[PDB]
Amino acid sequence: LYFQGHMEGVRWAFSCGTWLPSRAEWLLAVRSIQPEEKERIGQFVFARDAKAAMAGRLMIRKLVAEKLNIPWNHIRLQRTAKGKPVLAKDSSNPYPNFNFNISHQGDYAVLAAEPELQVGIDIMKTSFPGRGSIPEFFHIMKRKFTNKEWETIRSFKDEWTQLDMFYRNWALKESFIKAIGVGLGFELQRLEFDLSPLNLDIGQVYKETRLFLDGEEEKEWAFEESKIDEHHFVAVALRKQRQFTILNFNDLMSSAVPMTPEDPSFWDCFCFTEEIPIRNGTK
Ligand SMILES: [Br-]
Ligand SMILES: [Br-]
Ligand SMILES: [Br-]
Ligand SMILES: [Br-]
Ligand SMILES: [Br-]
Ligand SMILES: [Br-]
Ligand SMILES: [Br-]
Ligand SMILES: [Br-]
Ligand SMILES: [Br-]
Repeated sequence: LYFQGHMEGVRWAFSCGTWLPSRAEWLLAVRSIQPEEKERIGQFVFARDAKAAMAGRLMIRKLVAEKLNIPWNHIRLQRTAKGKPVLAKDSSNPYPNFNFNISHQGDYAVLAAEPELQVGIDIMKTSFPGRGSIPEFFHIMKRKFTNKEWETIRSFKDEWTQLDMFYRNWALKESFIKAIGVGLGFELQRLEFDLSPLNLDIGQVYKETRLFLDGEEEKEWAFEESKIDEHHFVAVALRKQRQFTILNFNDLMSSAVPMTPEDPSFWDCFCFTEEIPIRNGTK
């Protein structure tokens, strides 16, 4: 009809864990986001958490700028009372059902967006418990997975593969929870995932896992599963192609423009994990 591209699904990842901006680059990223968002970033204690939060902010603005063609300096993002980032309804937007979601853990921040399908995303890093054993960890987490889920988790011989499968199952549940907006009080026991296939190759995307909610198959929901590296798993939930693209900082800054003057108090104000011994959690 018009001489115009059409938005498709977006699947982006950014390794904030390996991102080492110069001072100028960090302070420019800080200028390029909304003031109240910069304020949130300033609240973080550790550099790695600020970096991850920043990444998510830049990916969203990049998404909106480049896929909805809203000038960067005109993008108006907001948060639900529950805290979820959303695009202002006052549009410049031909996609009513446009939506996005973001997540971060370990070394990665990730974004999923869709023109029409409702979307949720969660990423998790497999790592050995900060305190206690793996069986002790499964016991703490026991109430959140069903009998069939646990049998599948424990079906493997080594506890690492079990821990890996556990994190996968947990990322699936969070992807759904984040898609529907229910948050913290939602009983995970109500979600039962049938994980297929049992083993995932790094980089590839799988779409065979099914969800049963309150004992009935949710046929209107699909789930895309990707191991982005050997230790990070991403689940994207979708209600009615898909490989993640890893971006760098230049990519995040492609449509960026400063919105606030440079603020040097956003330098030297964060802790770094190199100055502490990593213990009991990851801190
Ligand atoms: Br893209
Ligand atoms: Br922002
Ligand atoms: Br979000
Ligand atoms: Br998250
Ligand atoms: Br969310
Ligand atoms: Br692809
Ligand atoms: Br980078
Ligand atoms: Br300015
Ligand atoms: Br850090």
